[PDB]
Amino acid sequence: THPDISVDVLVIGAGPTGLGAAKRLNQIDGPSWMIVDSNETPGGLASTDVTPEGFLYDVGGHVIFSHYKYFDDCLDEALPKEDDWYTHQRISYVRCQGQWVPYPFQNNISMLPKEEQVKCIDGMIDAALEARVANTKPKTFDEWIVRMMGTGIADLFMRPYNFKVWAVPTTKMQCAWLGERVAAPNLKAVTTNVILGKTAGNWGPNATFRFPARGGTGGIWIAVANTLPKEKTRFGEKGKVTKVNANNKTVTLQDGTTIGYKKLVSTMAVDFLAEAMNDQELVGLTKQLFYSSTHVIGVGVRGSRPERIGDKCWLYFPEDNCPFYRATIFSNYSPYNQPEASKKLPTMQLADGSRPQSTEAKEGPYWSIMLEVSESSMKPVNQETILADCIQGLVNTEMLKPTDEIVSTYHRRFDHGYPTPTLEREGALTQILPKLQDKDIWSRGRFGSWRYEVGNQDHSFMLGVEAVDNIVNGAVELTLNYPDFVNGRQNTERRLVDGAQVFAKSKAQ
Amino acid sequence: THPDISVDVLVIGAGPTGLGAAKRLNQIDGPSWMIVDSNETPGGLASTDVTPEGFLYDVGGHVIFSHYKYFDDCLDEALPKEDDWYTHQRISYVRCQGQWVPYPFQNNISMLPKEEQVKCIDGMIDAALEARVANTKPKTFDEWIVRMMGTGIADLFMRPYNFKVWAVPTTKMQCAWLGERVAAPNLKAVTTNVILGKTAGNWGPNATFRFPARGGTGGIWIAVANTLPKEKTRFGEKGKVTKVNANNKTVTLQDGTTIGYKKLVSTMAVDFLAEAMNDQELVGLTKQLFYSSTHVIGVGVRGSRPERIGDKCWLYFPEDNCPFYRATIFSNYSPYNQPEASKKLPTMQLADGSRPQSTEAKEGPYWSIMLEVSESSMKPVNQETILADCIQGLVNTEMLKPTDEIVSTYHRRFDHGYPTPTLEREGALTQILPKLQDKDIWSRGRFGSWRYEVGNQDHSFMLGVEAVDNIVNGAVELTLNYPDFVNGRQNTERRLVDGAQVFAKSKAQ
Amino acid sequence: THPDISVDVLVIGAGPTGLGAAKRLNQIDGPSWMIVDSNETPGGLASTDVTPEGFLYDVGGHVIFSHYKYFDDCLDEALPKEDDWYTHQRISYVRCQGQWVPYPFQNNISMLPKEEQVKCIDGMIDAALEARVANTKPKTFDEWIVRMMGTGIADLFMRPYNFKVWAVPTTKMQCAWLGERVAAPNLKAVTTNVILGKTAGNWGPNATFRFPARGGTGGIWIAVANTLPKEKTRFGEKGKVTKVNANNKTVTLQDGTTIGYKKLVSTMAVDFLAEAMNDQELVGLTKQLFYSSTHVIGVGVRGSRPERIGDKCWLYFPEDNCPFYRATIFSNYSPYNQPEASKKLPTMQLADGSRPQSTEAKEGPYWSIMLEVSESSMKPVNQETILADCIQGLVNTEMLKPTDEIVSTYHRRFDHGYPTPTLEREGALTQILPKLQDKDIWSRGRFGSWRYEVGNQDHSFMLGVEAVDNIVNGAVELTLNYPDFVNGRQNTERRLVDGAQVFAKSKAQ
Amino acid sequence: THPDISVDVLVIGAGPTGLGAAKRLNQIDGPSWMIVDSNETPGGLASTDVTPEGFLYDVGGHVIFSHYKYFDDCLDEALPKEDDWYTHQRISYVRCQGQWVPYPFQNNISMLPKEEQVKCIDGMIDAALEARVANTKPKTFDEWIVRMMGTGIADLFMRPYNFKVWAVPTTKMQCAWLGERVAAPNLKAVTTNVILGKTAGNWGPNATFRFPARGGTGGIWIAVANTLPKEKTRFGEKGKVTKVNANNKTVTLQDGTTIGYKKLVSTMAVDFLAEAMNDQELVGLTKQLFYSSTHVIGVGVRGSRPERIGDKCWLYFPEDNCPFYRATIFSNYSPYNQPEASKKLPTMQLADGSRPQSTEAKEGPYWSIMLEVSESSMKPVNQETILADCIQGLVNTEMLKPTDEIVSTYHRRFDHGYPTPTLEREGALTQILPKLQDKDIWSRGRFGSWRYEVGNQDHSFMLGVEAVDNIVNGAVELTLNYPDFVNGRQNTERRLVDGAQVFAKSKAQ
Ligand SMILES: [Cl-]
Ligand SMILES: [Cl-]
Ligand SMILES: [Cl-]
Ligand SMILES: [Cl-]
Repeated sequence: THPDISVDVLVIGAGPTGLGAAKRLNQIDGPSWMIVDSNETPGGLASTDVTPEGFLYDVGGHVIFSHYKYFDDCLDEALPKEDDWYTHQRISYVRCQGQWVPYPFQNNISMLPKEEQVKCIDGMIDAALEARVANTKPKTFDEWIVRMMGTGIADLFMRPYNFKVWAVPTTKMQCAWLGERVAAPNLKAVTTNVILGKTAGNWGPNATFRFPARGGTGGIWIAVANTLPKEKTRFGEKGKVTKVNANNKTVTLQDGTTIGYKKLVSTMAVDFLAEAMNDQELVGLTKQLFYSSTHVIGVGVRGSRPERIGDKCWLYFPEDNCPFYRATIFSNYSPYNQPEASKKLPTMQLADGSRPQSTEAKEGPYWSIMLEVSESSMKPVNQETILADCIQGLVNTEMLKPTDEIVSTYHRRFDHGYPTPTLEREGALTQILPKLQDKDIWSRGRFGSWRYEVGNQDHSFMLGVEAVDNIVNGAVELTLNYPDFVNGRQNTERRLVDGAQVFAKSKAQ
Repeated sequence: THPDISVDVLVIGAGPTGLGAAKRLNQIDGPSWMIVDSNETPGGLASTDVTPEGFLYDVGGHVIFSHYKYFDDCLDEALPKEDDWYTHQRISYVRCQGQWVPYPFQNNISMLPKEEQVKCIDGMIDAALEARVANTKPKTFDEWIVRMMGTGIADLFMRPYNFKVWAVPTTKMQCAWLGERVAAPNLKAVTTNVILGKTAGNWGPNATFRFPARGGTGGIWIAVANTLPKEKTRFGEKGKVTKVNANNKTVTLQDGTTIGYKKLVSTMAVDFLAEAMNDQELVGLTKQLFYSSTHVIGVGVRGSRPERIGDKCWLYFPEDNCPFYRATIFSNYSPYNQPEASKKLPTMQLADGSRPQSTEAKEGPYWSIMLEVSESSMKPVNQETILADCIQGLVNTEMLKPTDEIVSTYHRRFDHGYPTPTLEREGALTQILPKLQDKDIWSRGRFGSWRYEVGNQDHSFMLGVEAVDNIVNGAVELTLNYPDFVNGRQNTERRLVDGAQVFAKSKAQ
Repeated sequence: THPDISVDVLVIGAGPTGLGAAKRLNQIDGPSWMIVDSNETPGGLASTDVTPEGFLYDVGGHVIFSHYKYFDDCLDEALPKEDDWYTHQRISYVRCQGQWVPYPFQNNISMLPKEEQVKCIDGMIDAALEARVANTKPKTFDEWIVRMMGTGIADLFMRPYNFKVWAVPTTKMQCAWLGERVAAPNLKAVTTNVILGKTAGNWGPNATFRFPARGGTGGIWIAVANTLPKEKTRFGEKGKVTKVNANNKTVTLQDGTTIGYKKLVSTMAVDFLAEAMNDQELVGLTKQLFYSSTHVIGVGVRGSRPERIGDKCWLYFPEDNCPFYRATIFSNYSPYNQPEASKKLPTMQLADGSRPQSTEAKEGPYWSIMLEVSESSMKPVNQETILADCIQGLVNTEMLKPTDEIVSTYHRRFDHGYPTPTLEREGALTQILPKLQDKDIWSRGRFGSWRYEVGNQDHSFMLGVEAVDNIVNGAVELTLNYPDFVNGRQNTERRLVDGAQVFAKSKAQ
Repeated sequence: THPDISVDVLVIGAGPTGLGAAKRLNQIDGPSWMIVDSNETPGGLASTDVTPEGFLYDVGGHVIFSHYKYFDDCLDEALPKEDDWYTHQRISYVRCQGQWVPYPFQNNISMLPKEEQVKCIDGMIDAALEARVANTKPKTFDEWIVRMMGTGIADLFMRPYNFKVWAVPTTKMQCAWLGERVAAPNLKAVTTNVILGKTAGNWGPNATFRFPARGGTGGIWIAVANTLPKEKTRFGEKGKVTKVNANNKTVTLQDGTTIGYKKLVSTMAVDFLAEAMNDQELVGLTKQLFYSSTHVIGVGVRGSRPERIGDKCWLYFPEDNCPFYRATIFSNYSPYNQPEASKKLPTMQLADGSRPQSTEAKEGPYWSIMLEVSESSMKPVNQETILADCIQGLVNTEMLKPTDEIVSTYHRRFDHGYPTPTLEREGALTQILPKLQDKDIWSRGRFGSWRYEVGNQDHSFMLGVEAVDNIVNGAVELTLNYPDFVNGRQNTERRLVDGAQVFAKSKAQ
């Protein structure tokens, strides 16, 4: 008894990873393939939401910066017109003691009060002298910090902030992931800037970036999926996978439709995957992994963009006068993230939480803020108060004046938000992934392969591409196994049009 | 006016590199392609010669050990029968003061005289204490040695030997190439073995290897080429390339035949390539590169294999009592490298270089030795005395008794022998290679891309494979740009039968 | 009501320290003075005992080596004849696994079995690499060892031996005292000797020494005291101090005699001193100090000196096959330490502990051995079995053959044997000593000032001298406060005849 | 034929050293003794001069701070009245780029311009990282500096200043003398003060000091000598030593008087001593020593003490806009160093070097400045222009306004000023001193024993004391042989009234 549908390569999930697989499969045009997703709209965590008032809110204000030329080719193909994109310079600060400290914090001590300046440069002189002599290697995130930064910067910013975002103490996670995330402060450069009162905030791959004019990031993946053959897609309740039988290589959908495959590329959360396989063993293994939930909070406000805010992009909040670890001036990314000035909206409340003087609709214009709050078994949150708490914090930090008029509110909780790089991670992955591989299953993605080091949109897209390239042309999966390798180079070899296609075209003629 | 022949991808040279290109082109079966070589017999430097007496002699006694599963697949395909191959354990020693010191030398100080033992462990204690504190990096080969080994091992073996083989002083070459060539001695392990009088010679990828039963290594590449479509090859005076016009992408052969190409894979020496292009600039660049010539000397001798020699494979000779830097007991690799016992041969001379007592042709059996002597502008040799000199050295080292009967002699000089890893190398390559790339020319191979780190047979084969995989499927050329990456891992992803081929068969059916 | 006797400077105790005080007082001939001791025979711990059979036994076989020229002057004065002294070369070994390892142990690894050789040179390479980089300081004896020697030499000899002698673990004592006691092994020198199989045993101030012909060391201090004016001494039950009243500066003897003083030099144990003062506070302070008791065991044996023993002086026994930590071939120091060959003595028992064949007395000659066994609250001993145990150990170590005839036995327990350099020591001394100083009381000596670093006979003698020189001419007490200073130099300034005397005798005439 | 005079101990020179010898000789009252000097007024380099206008000028503005309680006793005895002494807090600065940098310079980088601040903290971070790893020792003064300070502070202040004072480059002197002279900057403390803009100038034994009310320092040694028995002194042309016959221990004075001695204490310059002995050998040895001459310049000026100067004591001048290396506000030490306000004096010239408008005698009050200029064969000076040059420099540094009225000028050149701690010094001393010792000659003092480390007034006094204490009571000469020992402790043992005298007094009664 055959299955209803049979293909060479089946792709579960239409996030950036699944779509990466589809794109290369479609470019190659060899093996038969199909892609499914439980949602009518492709995009996954990189999709966009909208309030009844007309305010767009991503899942933490995503920003596009690419390590791969192939990733660029697909974006250019889906959104080829100049006015589809905005190019921005990164403006980021850290809130510490009534001060905006330029990112990255550890490179701009010259912007702290004199007292803290002293405590930071002292712990940093200590660390520099020991690091001159050490020959072992840091084993925890906390160790890495102390050795690279000093106990001063650690107690002032690093320790408190990272718990506020990762939802676990720095002592409980590894330090092999931060190659391109955490800057390592140079003693000379930092004290030279303290003496001269200068800043240095060009560090990182974030320095410059771009953002889609309309639809947010979610609009990118809708455009990208539109380049695929409709008949090879299956999005919605009709494409929801509820069972995976690795032994006879068949998938069962929600409606009972069965699909047979030779190779499986699964981009759903690995822990859900194991559950869908009824594989008691893999379940016991996945439960050894750790993740944190993400609360996204959106606030629409009336008025021209205050100068107290200016051209700021995103901001970190280590202190405990607010529940969120970051805030984004979303309205700065594109004028289409919020209604036009001519649209009339009523005031729901003032920043201080009281009612408005007038229950009528008035003109704008408007600007928008979005916040993020982390949660775990080590850091619970109260959903029915988190929204109000976030607004209070906006006042306590002077983001909003108590009299500022709030026009729109937004709150959503994403269960799987961050793949936590705990100490136990690699212990579980080096078992889980190979075991799945032996069943011809390539589990890839942010929660497919569970590796933050390489868990951005471009990374995920390429995890899908390379998985397919591995199944078809026997390419090595560099992104999955060698983060530091891909992240440290310009990946310019693989293109949306390779020689294989050019030589096929010149043949057909 | 069109060219006589036109193909998508043209491959110049049928050495291991050229044949690697052909093999993957043929496996993919997409773009049109052709391969040419100036010699009727494919194999290049990995080919075999024969004396009128029936003695086989490689080009320095080559040995097969593979980093790539794909390389294995092709070898298994060409020589699929068990009795086509012999598997050997590496037996190698170094001649120092009437002693056979187990390879690698620096790990077996426990086998030197007491006096030298002391001078070696002293310089090695010094180096170990400084290396505990250094934070810079060695810039020359000589520095690397002193830092990793000590001044004792350097003056006793490293310095004198390396000049004897590389044909230039250690102070004039870099140290980025030796990752898998030069062992780094551990202080504890070495002194622990000096106290206990033990050996340690398992180090390196040479430990175990295999060798073809018939035809030497040259037989492998003849078998491999036989798997290609004859009509797509052109070997002999008819396939010799005498002109390359990069501007209009045409090659001109010896007979005047012209070939047009879209992509060019050239495996000939890069300096000859530049000359064939009449590109004055590239010529001036190539001349900045450095290489050494190789003299191969073969000696056939009568008698059962002496016990003074036993199951020895190859031997290094640092001292100055002989001109050669290495010697191979070729007759140990396969019984088919020399005549059978029943064959009758006359004696040409005795080891001491005097006439034999009998000129009459007698039976055997026989064994065989081959030697290597390096040459450069920094180390000239006398061709008309080198043969005699080599034999004398065989006596001075007690390899041959002065009365041993010599049945066959062999001598040949290969101009391009070693690609010298000088200090100036990367300065020239980072210009030459990219400039050729801009003309759609992939120059690859031992003297195609000129990188010893990755200049073995398997390496070369894969430089050709990956070049093609780059032109067609946009794969990254890992071997060419990341020697330490490929050399440190098991490259098991790329096979002779990939999914693209598996799927295409199940589709035809 | 005046005291029966009144002097400027009173000296309690006629040990080497007390006698040092007396000697300088007598040389200066200024202030009035008197010296008392509870024993008819002066000498203290440096006195000698005798068995009814005619065997001399010191208190652990003392050996004379001087840091001070002044100490030499007094010895030359008391024993001026060439034949009063024997000069010896130090012959010392350590018993480890059926081997005699030349002193010092850590400098002669070349004399251990091959297996232990490896374990010792490994821990020593580790230590040498860390010591290259450390910048802190060792805080315990155990730390000092590990850092200077390695964990190999520590577990094999250092740790077990030191507990066997000090009667407390190495982890519970400081490391400021070992400057001239514990050798610091040089990595180069030690491995150079392991390769060549050489020894190095010239280290220390013990290398060469002398020993008195008659009476043992006790004979020296009897001769020295004989140079003092009899009327200023008071030795015996008549000189025993039973009460010290610091407030009104009076001492009360056993017979009720009272002595008044201006300055007091007390050489008795500081803890007994505090008790004699009825000073509740000082008592509580002294009890914070730590000491170990010493068991001295003497064995006289018949026969010419075996060659298994030869010219050996003293030997250390780290292993647990015997209770003693050291043994001395006392009969080697002087022919007068035991009876002459012509003396007839009966056999008491054989080494194996069995009855003798005959009771009748027979000639000699004889040789002698003395042993030392430590005791503390951390290491109890059984007095009524220790003698037998010691003999058994002499058999287990092959010092005596089970059939060797024992002629004389000796056993005595000295309560205050070693001033233990615990971690708490300096904490108590820096309080006790100054508090006594404020009452014009100079407490000096092995148990007077309780500092092993400077607790040899010459040290003690000079503690007395310098105390008097401090009271009279305001000299600094270098020996008491700066052990490393005096021990590292040739103290040649102070003589038995200073300019004062030579200038006063040229005055009279 | 006997000498005219005979004593046990003869002391040549009545400087602080000679007088120290006399004082202890007189206190002991044993051996006979006598002290001679070529000058009617005792004091040596520690004496005071006076201008016809009534201005006192020392030999570089001397300042009293004591390491020895014995030194205090003698000063208290000679000047026992409270109002004989003034107690001062040290106020010292360094002139660098129109800035007064608090002493010590290296500890107050926080007071330099921003540009120099950076160059100093950079070289200091380098040095701190290397010093973390070094295990050798600095061999030259220059090395010591670079290692302890950095190349920044070295080029800015250390190198140029030290040549200006020592009269030789820093590369030509040793670094064993600076223990209590040159501060070693702590990286943390210095950057902590740069961030906070604080100062730290409590370092050194100079922090607090005292100064005699009248007569300058010269008044101290006149008072001290007045405590000696006149008949045992011989000061003036009658006490000038012109010949020393070590062989028959006799000294010949200027008038022909001969003195016989048993022990000789010579405080004159060791090179002059050798000359007076006619000892060709010692002469050749002394000439291997190095010294620099000192020019003292005194300037008296009219007016109330400007505020531009305030309570400043002494100031260093590294820059090249003036010839002097230091300046002292002598009028701040005591109101008796210059005339009273009521005294009338004519103006000799204005600071700018031009005539005054008035050849007229007017009132005061007045203040005083004295300068020091070094000279050697490596740094010549022009005597007939140095006075003018010094005044010009006072203007260029803004010490004096060009219009300031000069009332008194003073200039004198002292040939032997500084005992240069060259590299060759200890090579010569370890020969010269012992050779003299073998002739019963204690050569002590600034130029007697030639050791700057211990060349202050208190040091010199004690060199004399200890020399006598050595000759008489056999005390060790700690000061002469162990600078770091005496300088690092409180020498409280030796008093002007020792027990020998207390006991001798209670006996006479
Ligand atoms: Cl690949
Ligand atoms: Cl074969
Ligand atoms: Cl690739
Ligand atoms: Cl002394």
